Amino acid sequence: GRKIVFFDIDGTLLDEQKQLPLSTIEAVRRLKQSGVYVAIATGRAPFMFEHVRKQLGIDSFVSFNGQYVVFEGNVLYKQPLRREKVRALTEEAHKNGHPLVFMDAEKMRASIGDHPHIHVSMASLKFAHPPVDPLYYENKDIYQALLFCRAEEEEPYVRNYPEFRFVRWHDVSTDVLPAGGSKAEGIRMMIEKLGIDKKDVYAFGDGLNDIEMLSFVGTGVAMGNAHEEVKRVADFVTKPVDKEGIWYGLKQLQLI
Repeated sequence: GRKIVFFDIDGTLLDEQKQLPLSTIEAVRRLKQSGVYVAIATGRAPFMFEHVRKQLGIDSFVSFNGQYVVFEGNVLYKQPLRREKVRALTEEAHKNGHPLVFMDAEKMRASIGDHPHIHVSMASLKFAHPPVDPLYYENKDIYQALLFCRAEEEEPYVRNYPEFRFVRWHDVSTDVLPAGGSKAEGIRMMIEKLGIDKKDVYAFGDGLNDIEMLSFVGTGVAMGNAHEEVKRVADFVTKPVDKEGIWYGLKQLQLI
């Protein structure tokens, strides 16, 4: 039956300079005219990789690690954080002078404007300080939050919010994620809607966060310099994104 390939963004579709390789555009091209379905599965927020979708013409994807799945321009599945819990977190973070940034499918908003930790960390991502809206979560679907505090301070948050998971990405900022959910469960929901079968699914990843995915699909492709534990669970290890990794891999796999 029909075959489908899921790509993640960092180190996979985009290179180290965050540019789109010429050979990847070719790859996706050949893949489409060949009848193979192309999609994306990432931990990123939709608005964070809109340019990639526009460039490759991809409108089906698993985002927020499976908490927001879109099939051909439409929302197939969505599981935002529990409103009550986002509030409690906000109020608790506020009491501690720790700011938060709320992310929904379209944008981000800070609970505190012009804050030093948001500036430095967000700038490391090459982003300006998000506009300030302390009550943005009240009538919006918040799929994720950014907690701006040091590690020596996350203890209470981690302790008081077991339904959440914390993954630090900067000295003064950590991702606040939902416990339930995964790219694999997102990838699963889509192949069911597409009538595709596990064995007919392929996936390219680069980070620790892709293990669950590479493990679940019929053919998981790890990449050149991906973490050793990512290659371990992979069914195939291709070259780095820097060396036509997507193209070469798709070739070896006889997909193009």
